[PDB]
Amino acid sequence: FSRPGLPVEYLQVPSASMGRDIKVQFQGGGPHAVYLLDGLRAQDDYNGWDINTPAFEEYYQSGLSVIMPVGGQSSFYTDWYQPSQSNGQNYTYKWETFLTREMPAWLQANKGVSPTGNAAVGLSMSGGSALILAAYYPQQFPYAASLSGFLNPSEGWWPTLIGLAMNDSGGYNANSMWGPSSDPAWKRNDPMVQIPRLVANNTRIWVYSGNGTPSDLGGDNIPAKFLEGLTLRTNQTFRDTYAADGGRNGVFNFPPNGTHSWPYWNEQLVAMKADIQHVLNG
Repeated sequence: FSRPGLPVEYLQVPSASMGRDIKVQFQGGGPHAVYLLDGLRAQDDYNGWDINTPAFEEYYQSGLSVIMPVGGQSSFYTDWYQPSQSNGQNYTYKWETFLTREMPAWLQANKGVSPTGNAAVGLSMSGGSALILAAYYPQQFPYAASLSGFLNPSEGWWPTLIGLAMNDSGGYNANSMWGPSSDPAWKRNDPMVQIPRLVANNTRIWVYSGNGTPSDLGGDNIPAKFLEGLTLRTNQTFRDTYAADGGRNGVFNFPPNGTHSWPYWNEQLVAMKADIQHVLNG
């Protein structure tokens, strides 16, 4: 429940690549849009942003549309190698294809939403996704925000931790997604590795990380709050590497009282609104 009178819609958008309809929550308001990507435990009824935050209310009459894709638990909003090998998934996740081709084509044709000049905003699994979308689709996403994202997924223990978190969230298999940790797909989808693309594209990036407890990150099966701490440290390394590589269009927010939780992710979504407005609409 939120503010009465919001013109929020839900849509059924066919995905040819996944052979099914993808539900999408939507609020109009302008030709450019904020894509609000969900976390590891994404449900099939509503996007976590609508469940847990007043995102639609906060961006109402902002001059921006809001797009909340629904579904894709543990998908990393990526195109997988194969159907998840364990939990009986009967198709291959193709969420990069959906977000960069199928969905923007549908929204353009039916509503006049621009496929270019948008923002991607993600958290947990989709924080990295948002930066990867900006790295490889800069005309679509000149703005990307990562809130408690896993920003060096190919490094050290990260492939192991991501595998653990995915198995704990619906029994999904990281091997089916990007292959063994040595597979090129891990580095392809590693924001840290792709920093020079973000720099050369002049992507406007907004990067947040909390720390500690409680956590909505997922990966609760990982012991000793290790994921919560490693997430922060890798985000801090990302800030430093971005600067060292010539990056000059980023904001890095690591407040010591911040948590990896919907209340802080919403606080950041509100805080970045003026930032997004100035970048996408002038």
